[PDB]
Amino acid sequence: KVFERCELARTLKRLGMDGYRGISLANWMCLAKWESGYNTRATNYNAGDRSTDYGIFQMNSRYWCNDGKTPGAVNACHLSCSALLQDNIADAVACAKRVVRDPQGIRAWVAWRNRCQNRDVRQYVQGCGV
Repeated sequence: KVFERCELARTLKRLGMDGYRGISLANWMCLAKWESGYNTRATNYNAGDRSTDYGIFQMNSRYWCNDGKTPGAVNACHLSCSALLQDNIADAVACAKRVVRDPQGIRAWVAWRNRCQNRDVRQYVQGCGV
């Protein structure tokens, strides 16, 4: 499913993401935008290390979910990577919460550093009623 901006914003707020571990909703929106374009079925194979990024937040199979074919991988979210390709984003959100419970926080995603950090991210939630 490809979410429309405000639809996703309202969905994330309902799932308790606003302010989760100090991360504002606008930051989560900026992250989803740059990671997948708000697309839940987005996947990207990293030929250099044989891992794959899955879903709306593009979580890596080496650490967050199990896909079986990734060498020396762990599954911190205790989920099959297939769970991160559903139209319903409940599992992906539960896993995102887990990622930020680590010390790096939102910085765990390099795209957040490049496209969201120290920027005016208000545009991502403007007019959405959140």
